[PDB]
Amino acid sequence: MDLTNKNVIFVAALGGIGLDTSRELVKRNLKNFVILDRVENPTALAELKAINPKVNITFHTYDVTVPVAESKKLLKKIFDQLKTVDILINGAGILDDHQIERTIAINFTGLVNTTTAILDFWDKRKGGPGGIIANICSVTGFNAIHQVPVYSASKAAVVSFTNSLAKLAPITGVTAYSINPGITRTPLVHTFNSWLDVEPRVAELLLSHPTQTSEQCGQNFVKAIEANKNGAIWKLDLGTLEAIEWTKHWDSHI
Amino acid sequence: MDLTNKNVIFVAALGGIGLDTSRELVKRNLKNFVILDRVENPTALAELKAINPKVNITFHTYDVTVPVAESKKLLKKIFDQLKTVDILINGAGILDDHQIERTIAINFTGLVNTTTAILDFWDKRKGGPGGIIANICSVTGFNAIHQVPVYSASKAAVVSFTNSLAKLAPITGVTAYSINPGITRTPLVHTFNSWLDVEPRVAELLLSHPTQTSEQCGQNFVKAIEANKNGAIWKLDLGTLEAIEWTKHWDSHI
Ligand SMILES: NC(=O)c1ccc[n+]([C@@H]2O[C@H](COP(=O)([O-])OP(=O)(O)OC[C@H]3O[C@@H](n4cnc5c(N)ncnc54)[C@H](O)[C@@H]3O)[C@@H](O)[C@H]2O)c1
Ligand SMILES: NC(=O)c1ccc[n+]([C@@H]2O[C@H](COP(=O)([O-])OP(=O)(O)OC[C@H]3O[C@@H](n4cnc5c(N)ncnc54)[C@H](O)[C@@H]3O)[C@@H](O)[C@H]2O)c1
Repeated sequence: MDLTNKNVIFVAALGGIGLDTSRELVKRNLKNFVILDRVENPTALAELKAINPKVNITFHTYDVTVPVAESKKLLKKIFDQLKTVDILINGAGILDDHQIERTIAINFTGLVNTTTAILDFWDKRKGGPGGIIANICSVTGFNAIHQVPVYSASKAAVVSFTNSLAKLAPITGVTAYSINPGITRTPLVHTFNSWLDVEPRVAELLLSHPTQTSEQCGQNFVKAIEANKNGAIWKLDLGTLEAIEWTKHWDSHI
Repeated sequence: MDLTNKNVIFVAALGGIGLDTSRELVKRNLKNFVILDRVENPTALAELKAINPKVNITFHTYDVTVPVAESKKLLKKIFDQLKTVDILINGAGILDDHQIERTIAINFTGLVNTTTAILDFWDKRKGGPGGIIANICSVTGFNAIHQVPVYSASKAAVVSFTNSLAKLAPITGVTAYSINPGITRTPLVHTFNSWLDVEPRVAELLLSHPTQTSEQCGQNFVKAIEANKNGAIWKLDLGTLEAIEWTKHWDSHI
């Protein structure tokens, strides 16, 4: 994927990983960069515009917990305006195992719903051109942080969902791959709640081991986008980019 | 685990796999078998009761999508009657990828919430006796049926959650293991809805490959319960019982 002249929608572009990925994206000479996030951040918008005045950057308020119809309404308008969209990045996430329902709603259900919505405009069975989805999952979807079992389980769900999307690409025209950061220094991880307070010290302990910065993560994220490998399961950990091989424990044979 | 004289709560005990498992459980001379299901099944309830009239079988209507506090109220009623509960089996599930929110609510969120509720009675940090949780997940949580990506993702989530519960046993006193059936001739797999109708004939296709009987599955289910291995990931496929080894792609170090 040569990002030159492409149109990208990024859900949750303005958080820690999001914004460092966005900084790198706009260095690539996109035609349109459409940010969908819960709250507007004018400072970050100014920053992106200063990095590359050539990119047309637009913002829309978007909360992934809205019903699928509301996502369809917003996406319909963006597709109308732009005519085409090349890539959707689903980046929304929270880390708070005191918020069981909301963790699941944001990290799993919301991602599934934005995906379901955009298929209205991309699905080749409806006359669309197909497209590409990059889902921000997590290494915790491979192997949990067991002190945040709900968070980790929500990420295991979206790892699986993404794998399935990629296997459905011949039918829908929509390829997909997962972006799975290891521990990355952002507001997500500095202080957070463990399930039933099993480990009050969970952030302190987690951060006592090697990590990466959001800049490193963002750099490797855009490299993964540029590789453009349907079904890839990218690990972005300790400043490197690696594709992992999913174990075949079982096969449906369909 | 010697089931003799034990007290078991089984959520979703009278459906396809649940009922054969239930038949095998009550042959083992439980003291109490408490069934919590959304729908009454008098015929099924009568058969079970007749197998071993000595066993006390109690049914309570239970919807796993209710809030945690409602689950706690029901569990308090059961604990007040029984005083102790040895095993909780979480078996609720639907398969219908036209019902995205409800799939996630039943298959993932509800299992998490029933678990969260029973921890109030078992958590050793509050003076509880600990306990055992058997979660009915699915081989699809290892490798999806990609034509039902939402179902499969919900199952990946509960495989992960169960792994994490087991790792938390030192803290809570609550051991756990997953039971992961392969394709089993039962009715969930009768005619079902694929995500965005990518494959109208998933059931027909699944059954065009070797499968197992629900009798076979129930027999192996009870063997797994008797093995009582914290952190086991049991595959119940093609008539066998096998513990699988989870791939270590990443480690939190905590
Ligand atoms: N930081 C890490 O170590 C790490 C590791 C692996 C995966 N992740 C994932 O990366 C993604 C970004 O995390 P981050 O570390 O930058 O955290 P962050 O808190 O800085 O950013 C969270 C992002 O999600 C958005 N978001 C949250 N709730 C939303 C909602 N209801 N609707 C729309 N957007 C919403 C926020 O506005 C923000 O853009 C998340 O999916 C997170 O789970 C983080
Ligand atoms: N059948 C298979 O091939 C297969 C394979 C692997 C895993 N599973 C899992 O095994 C478990 C049982 O599957 P089955 O084949 O017996 O299907 P089934 O449809 O025959 O049984 C489903 C059970 O879940 C219960 N349930 C549904 N919604 C509920 C709710 N809201 N609250 C409480 N209970 C609810 C139903 O009452 C029923 O008892 C499910 O978790 C299923 O996902 C099935």
